[PDB]
Amino acid sequence: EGKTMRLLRNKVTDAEIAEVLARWTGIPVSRMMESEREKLLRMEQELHHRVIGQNEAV
Amino acid sequence: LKKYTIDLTERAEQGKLDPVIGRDEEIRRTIQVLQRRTKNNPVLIGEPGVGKTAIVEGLAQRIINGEVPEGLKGRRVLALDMGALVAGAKYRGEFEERLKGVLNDLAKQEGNVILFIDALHTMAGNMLKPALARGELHCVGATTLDEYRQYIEKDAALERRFQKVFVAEPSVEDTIAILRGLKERYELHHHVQITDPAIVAAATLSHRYIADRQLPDKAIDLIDEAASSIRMQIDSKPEELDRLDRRIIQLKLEQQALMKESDEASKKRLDMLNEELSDKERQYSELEEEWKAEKASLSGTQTIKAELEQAKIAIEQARRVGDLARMSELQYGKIPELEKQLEAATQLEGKTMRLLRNKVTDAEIAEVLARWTGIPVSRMMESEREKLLRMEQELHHRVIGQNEAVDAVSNAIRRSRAGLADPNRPIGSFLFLGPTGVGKTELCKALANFMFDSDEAMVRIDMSEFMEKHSVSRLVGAPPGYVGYEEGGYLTEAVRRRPYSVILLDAVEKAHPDVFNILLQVLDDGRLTDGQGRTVDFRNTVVIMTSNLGVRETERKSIGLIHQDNSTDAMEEIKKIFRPEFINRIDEVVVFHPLGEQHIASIAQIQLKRLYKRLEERGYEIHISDEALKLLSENGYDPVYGARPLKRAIQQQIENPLAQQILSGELVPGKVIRLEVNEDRIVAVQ
Repeated sequence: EGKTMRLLRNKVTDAEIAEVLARWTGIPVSRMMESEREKLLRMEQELHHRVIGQNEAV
Repeated sequence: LKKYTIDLTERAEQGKLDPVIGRDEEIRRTIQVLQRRTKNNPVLIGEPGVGKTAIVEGLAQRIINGEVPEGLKGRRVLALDMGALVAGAKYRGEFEERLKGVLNDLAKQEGNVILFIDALHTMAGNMLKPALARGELHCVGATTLDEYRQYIEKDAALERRFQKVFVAEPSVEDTIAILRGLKERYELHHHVQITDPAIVAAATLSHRYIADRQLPDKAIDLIDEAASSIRMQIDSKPEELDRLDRRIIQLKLEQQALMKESDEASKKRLDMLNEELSDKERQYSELEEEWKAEKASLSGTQTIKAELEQAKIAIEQARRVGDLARMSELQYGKIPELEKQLEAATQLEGKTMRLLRNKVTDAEIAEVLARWTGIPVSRMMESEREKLLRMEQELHHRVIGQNEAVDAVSNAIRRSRAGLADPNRPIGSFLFLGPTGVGKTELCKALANFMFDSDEAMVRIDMSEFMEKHSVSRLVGAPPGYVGYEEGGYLTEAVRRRPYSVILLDAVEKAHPDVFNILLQVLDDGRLTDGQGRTVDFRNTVVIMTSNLGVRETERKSIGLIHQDNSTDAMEEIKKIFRPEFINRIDEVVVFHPLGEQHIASIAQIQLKRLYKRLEERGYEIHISDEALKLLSENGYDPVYGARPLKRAIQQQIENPLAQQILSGELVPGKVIRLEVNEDRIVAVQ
């Protein structure tokens, strides 16, 4: 199974456990795989869409 | 009378009774109450566990030992058995058939029978009244304090009849006497022995610590559970026996692995395995032979235990019924022979018993108790004076800094626990000056963890906390008899976990002089009459009182300069603002200071120890320089609060950029980080 099991992996990891818990509690699961810094570096402007200005507040 | 009532002449005559010890006051009060012409149904205020049924067993030892007075002799006392009265009831209503038949024959008996109701509070209620009120019978009762208070006072003829007797739980040496009087049944029933300091330490320490359970009840739990532990583990085979048993069963299975062979010349090596098998079988046979030798000592002492209890029961029944030749026959004759070879049997266990230990000492009590409670046994092996003189060492294990606080506060605690103040005071009469966040809560956790054994033990009071005059009514909750029996007092919660407390009475000077008088009643008398009026013992409470008067000059006078200067010129302000009575109350004046330069570096690296472990789990190791942590320090050193924007400037100045640099991909894990030295904004470099 180390050689010919290309598609399926029968052994388990901790990332599956964190994904089942993330589907449970309703926390966003996409903090790791989805690009977090691409929207987190523009949190200022995403707030500027409705709360514009206030540089020290953000 | 017969089929559903039982004469206590033959129950006390049969001797179903445990031995009793010196129960004078309650039994003589029972006599004089039972000689009243009416209300001669005495009710004993108490709970079982003081031995009220055993006090009745001892009044039956004063009937059957003849020690009752002229009033209560000749009376033929028959006990009701409701557990016998349930017999013969199939269709609905035959228990009260046989119960009112008991009212028939105890109605015709007309005073001959005193009744004893085992568990009086079984005895319904409208139908127990007319027979006693006409006078058709004669009884005695017993019940719980709270059950009694909800029992007599309301109804007219019920408080006419049922009667109060003070029966209580004894002091130290009397429970010691009860365990001495019961080590007959303990030793001669439990295959154990009992010495005197086990009884004294049991009744004494059980008297002192647990104010919950009963005496000698919890000592009966100790002798009963632990004595059966000694009997049970004596029944077990010793330790070298089953060490060798595991080794011989592994060696026999390996010999079976050696006998089944395919290649002969490689697998016929097992000769040395066979001679080692023979040697270990010889040693195991000799050790289990020693176990049977101790079982031979226990065989002879077992049958002489049986004939021993038969012999002292024989001499006591010889005292009772009175055969002439049998009394002197046993007195000079059979029983001192069994005393002498009883001593030879104690030497038989004194020379045969090597592996198994027949005698019970305090160490097996420390086994059963050390697996009862779970508090560390070293804390009982600690004394007070040793953890007073060696307090600086373990205070310098966890907490860094505060030298004159540990030494001078340690002088106040050595004086306080030594008794060098007024013993009508609380424990620590302190006065602390300094800012917040330098370790006051950490000092409460450290002292709480050392002498109080908890990382959970502190409640703190700033004077703006103050839950009000109504709030003492809030911790009593509803008055008793209203809604809220589900919770009642949260006193039960915050005092469920901590009966003591370490309290951080912040800003004592900024409070009102009424808090100089309420807190004067705190420092004096070792107890405070609170806002409700009752008072609770502060003598088991360290009254740590902190303050924030002189912040800036204390934040300066920390490095290089002596700190007695800051203490004494602080007392130049304390003498003006206080009365000299408060200066008389506290022993010394301690002022906390923000730490020195290398110790500020210790503060910042300890606040970064969370980053060392949070990151060493994820795979990052910082080796932060003193200069990057120094830019954390002097970019954190705002003279407003002290070290409180220092965490704000560490986590905000580096760690939010370090979360952007670690979480963006600039810092690759598995590599050692050194927080380097660039421009004043700090950027981590791989």
